[PDB]
Formats: sequence, structure tokens, C-alpha cells
Amino acid sequence: LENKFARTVLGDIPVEKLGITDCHDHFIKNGGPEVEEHIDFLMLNVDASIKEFKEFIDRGGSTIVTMDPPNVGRDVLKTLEIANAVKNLGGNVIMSTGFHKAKFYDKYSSWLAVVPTEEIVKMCVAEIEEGMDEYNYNGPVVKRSKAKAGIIKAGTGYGAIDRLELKALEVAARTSILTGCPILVHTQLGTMALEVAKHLIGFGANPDKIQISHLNKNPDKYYYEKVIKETGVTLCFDGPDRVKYYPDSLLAENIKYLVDKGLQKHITLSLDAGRILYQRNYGLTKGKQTFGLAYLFDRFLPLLKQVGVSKEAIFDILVNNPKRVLAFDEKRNFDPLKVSKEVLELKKELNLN
Repeated sequence: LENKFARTVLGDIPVEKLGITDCHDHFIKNGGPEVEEHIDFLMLNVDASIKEFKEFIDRGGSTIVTMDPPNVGRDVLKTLEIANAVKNLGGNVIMSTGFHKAKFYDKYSSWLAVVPTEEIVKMCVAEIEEGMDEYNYNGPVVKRSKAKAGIIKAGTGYGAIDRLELKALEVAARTSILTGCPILVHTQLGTMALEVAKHLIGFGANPDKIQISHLNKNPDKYYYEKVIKETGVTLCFDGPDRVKYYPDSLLAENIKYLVDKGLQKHITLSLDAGRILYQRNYGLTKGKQTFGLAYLFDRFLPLLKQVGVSKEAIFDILVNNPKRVLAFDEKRNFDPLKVSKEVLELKKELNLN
């Protein structure tokens, strides 16, 4: 037997326990830069989150990966309350270390800008292998939870990879290489996905460990296919019930295209419900009827069957693919001399060395 594990906030589990997995979601977003953009990004209700998680499990789901990097909204303590409330129902929660896109960090004075890459990797490795900081790397005082992170995030901005984002991708790659952890990268409007994949692989990261999210905001089925085929990474889509970007139908038809091209093993799904009105129970706390996690099962997955995606492809998308991409690799040494020439050259051009 393979005997691979994933790292949840409650401990390492066999990847076979992951079950149906929402690969990019949120429950608690406790302040941070996002809240500056809009009050709706503030999400602080443990009871509402647990109720929403229970509706997810009620429909057949088991695992949620809450992708909040330490400095952008993450709350270890509250998320651990949620995890503990569902564990005996088969619920699992994986949390993240790492960084969001550069726009969320002060480019002059943030620790991302200023602290040498190597010291940052040590802090990310520590969240994966010792415990996440309950103060979320907000400052010089650290108080580690017994809960560990099970994945590392990075993010890129619109139509461009910033020099600090390339630095954060190097952090993600190195941490992943050293700990075996998986990586998920947020792209802005689904831009630069091909390049994000190329650079992470150029640093030495294993493409089987890599998800790139938000491609649904660049609804280009040819590009999706190009990314999967040239790099081997996995695309994590959100998009259901985000009509202000694109209708559900477009994502379903693009997925159907990829499945028809034989690429069903390279697709994961998520709701990325990272605003307060994007969950049903939260919506209720604001006096509103809204959709949340149940909608994946009640509405989106049936639309997928309707446009011609098989139940077997869906089983890969919800179960087999997460079981592959969230599994820890064996630990490796990081060798800076094996970094690809294309990456080294780009670091030089971006004044990163």
C-alpha cells in the first residue's frame, strides 16, 4: 500500500481519509489587508462556519482546505474550534502557511520585502513541521499552536509576476522541497498561470504537488489545456455562483472540454467563499438568503453532469485528484545550484539576487 499522508490541523491522516475535498475555501478571515478593500471580507463567526461545514458534510463532503496565509486573514484558534466541532463527523481541515500576492504586503517594509529568503523559508517550514503561530506571524512575538499547516500558499497579481511574488514562489518551492508539503498558488484573474507553474518547477518543486487556483476568471479552455499539458500541474477552479465574473455554464463547459481532452486528473474544485455573503449561514447573519457550500452539490455538480461530465470524472475531480495533490512527498534537500537557468535569469532581471 502507498501509505501517503496529508497534514490536517488535527494531525496527519492517510490521504484516503480526505474524501470529497473543497481545495480552496474560507471560514474565518480575521482582519488583514483584504478587509481594507471591503468590509465583506471580514468573517468572524465560528457558529455560522460550523453550521456551513455541517451542510457540506451532510451533502457528502469531508475535507476543506482553508487557504489563508498567516498575514492575510488567518485565525488558527477559531479555525481549530471549527475543526474540532466536525472531526467526529469525518470533517477535516487543512490550513496554509506562506503568502498572498504582493499587493497585500508593504513593498518597502514588510517581512516579505526585507527578510532574507532563507530566514522566511525557515519560518514557513516551522509552521509545517512545528506548529502554526497563533499570532500569525504578525509581529516579533511567536506562540506556536500544536496544529501544523499542511500546504503553502503563494499569489501573483494581474498580468504580471512581481519581484516579491517571485520571491514568495521561491519560498513556496523551497518549503515544499524541504517538508514534502503541497503548494497552491492564487493567480489574479487567472493570469500568469503557465509561468507560475514553470518557475515553481524551475526551482525544483514537484508538479504533482502544485495547484494553481482562479483560472476560472480567465475562461480560456485552450490555455487551461496548455497549462496542464506543458507542466503537469493541477488547476483548482472556483467560480460557481460568481455571476459578476462569469456564469456557471461557462466553467462547466470549459471543464467538459478538458475532460474530453483526457485531463480530468488535473482538475480540482472549490467554492472560495471568502466574502460574508458567499456562505448560506453567514448570509443569514446579515439578514439575507444566499448560497454557500451546499450549492456545489445541489446546483453545480448537477450542471456538470448536464453538460456531459461523467460521474467517474467527477469522482476524480472531488476525490482522487485531491488525494494526489495534497499528499506529502518525501523530504528532499534544496540545492540552489539546480534552479533552472530561466529562473536564475529572471531573478537577476528582477534584482532578486
